[PDB]
Formats: sequence, structure tokens, C-alpha cells
Amino acid sequence: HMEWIQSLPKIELHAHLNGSIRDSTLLELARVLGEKGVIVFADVEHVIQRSLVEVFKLFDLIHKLTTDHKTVTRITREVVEDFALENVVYLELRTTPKRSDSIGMSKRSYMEAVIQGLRSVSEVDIDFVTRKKIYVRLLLSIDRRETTESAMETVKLALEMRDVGVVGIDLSGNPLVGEWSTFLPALQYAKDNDLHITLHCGEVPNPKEIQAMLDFKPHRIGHACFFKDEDWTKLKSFRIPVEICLTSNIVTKSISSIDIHHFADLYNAKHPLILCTDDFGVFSTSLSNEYALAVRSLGLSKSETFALARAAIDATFAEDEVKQQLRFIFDSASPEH
Ligand SMILES: [Zn+2]
Repeated sequence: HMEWIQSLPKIELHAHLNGSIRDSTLLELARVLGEKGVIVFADVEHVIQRSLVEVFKLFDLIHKLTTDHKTVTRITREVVEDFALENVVYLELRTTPKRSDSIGMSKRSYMEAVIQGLRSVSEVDIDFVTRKKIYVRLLLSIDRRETTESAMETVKLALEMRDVGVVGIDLSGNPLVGEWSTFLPALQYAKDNDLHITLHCGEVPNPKEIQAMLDFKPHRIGHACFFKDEDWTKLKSFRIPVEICLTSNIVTKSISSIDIHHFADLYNAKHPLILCTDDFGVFSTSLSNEYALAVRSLGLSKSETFALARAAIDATFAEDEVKQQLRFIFDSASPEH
């Protein structure tokens, strides 16, 4: 089945730039950073080569790697190549635009380096503007430690970059930091300007925040691990698709086992869900492997797996012509199975 799942056309809707870095690139850039004294490489080297402690370690180091434009451009290209190689036909790539007055980096310039990364792709054909071919669109993430003001800078930037494929805004970062009330006004501005919205939601128990995010009616949410019954009821009546990150939830212990993961309940209740990687480099997985885990856990046929993969199209933030092309790609690949 794994060869079949790897050839299946897939849609990735929750993948972070910083977390999708290939390990070889991580090793190389880490070594050059330590060779500059910016860090000691022995502390990172063996992990770079599993546990919760360790994945937090990698997140740490990666923040330090992504401080120069060249690196942002490179990892953007490599991430698009890797996803395309496993037959993702549509990718919404999210990242947090990052400021560093020192390196001359603004959020705008960081994002420009991302666009340069998309233009530099050569191993696959790419559509991002309006041999494998991959459609790429961008989500700008607001980090939970930002202020309302900073969040608004991210939203304004996203609106200016709609011509190069920015389709929406995300809220992410440590779910124990910050207050919804800080980010609601910026996200409302985004939504009122017809950007699409996805929210990391319910990653920790937080009943009031979960209800406020649901009441906002974003266009998608990520995870939903600690929803209560009234949360599920509101989610299902509002019909908000859930980005399901199986390995991520398991490794971080937001969900105790795949056998109780709510993605099964959502699937059987005919609620829209999309299997996503979250950070495939950091979590040592891939979209094909996430599909493998889900197919095994639910006991899906090839037919049900294909219908599930195809159903993600109407949850994308892409323009209608892109979605019609995706419907064509899936119609056209169903013959295989
Ligand atoms: Zn995430």
C-alpha cells in the first residue's frame, strides 16, 4: 500500500516552513553556524541525526538558522521540492515572517526571500503566482507572543502579497502564551479584507479560548485536541474543516493514542478533515506516512482513501480556477485507483 499511497495526489494544508527542513540541510547550516561561533555544534549534532525534549531542541536551533534571507530562500525551495516529490499537488505553506533590525531583515524582506525561494524551484514545475507539478500558496502566521500591532503588520503584508500567492493568515506558536483578545482584532481585519483564516486551536485545555476561536468562525482550524463536547457540537454545526496532524499530536502528547484520536469520530460524522504533516522534518514523517497511519487506523480502502484525499480541495484557500484544476488532477489520476 505504501507505494500506492506515495503515488496518490495529496493536498497539504498545515506545514510550517521552519519545521519541514531536511536533516542534511539542518546539519550543514548548523555546522556553518557553529564554525562561526554562533553556537556549539556538538549539542545539536546528535539530535539532528525523536523525543519531545529533542524536538523542542530542534525548534530552538532552527529559530537561529532562519535569520538570513539566503537561508529562507533555500529552505523554501527545498520544502517545495520534497513535498512535490511525494506527489503533493497543492501545498499551503505557512510561516512566521520574522524581524531582525540587525541583519536588515523586515517581515517584508523575509517574505520576499520566500518568494525568491519559490522562483528558484527547478526540479519540479510550480504554480504560485495567480516532471511533477505543484501549486503553492502561502499562509502568513502570527505568533502568539506578538502584539496586536505586530500582528497587523503581518496582515497588511499579506494583503500586499496577494499577487504572489498569499491566500490567508494563521495563528500559531506556544498555545500557553498570549491572549485571544490580542489577536482577534488583527484576524478580524484580515477576514474583513477577504483573506482566509486558519487557527491553531485547542492544543491545550483552554475552554474559553476554544469557544472564542470557534465564535470567530475561521475558515479552518488546526488540531482541536482538547475540545469538549460543546466545542465539538459548535464545530460540527459551523462546518469548519480540521487540519489533523496525527504524528505531531502523538509525539507532543496532545492526544494519547491514534486509537482515540478524534479524526476517526470526525470521519464517521462526515465532518471535513485534512491530514497534514505540521513539521515533517522535526517529526520524521511525510504526508504519505500520515496517510499510511490514518488508513491503517481506520481500515480504509483505496477508494475511501482517494475520496478522502480529494475532499481536501474544497478546504483549500485557493481561487476557484485552481480548485477546478485540482478536481481535474484527481479525476485524471483516479484510473490508477
Ligand atoms: Zn502547527
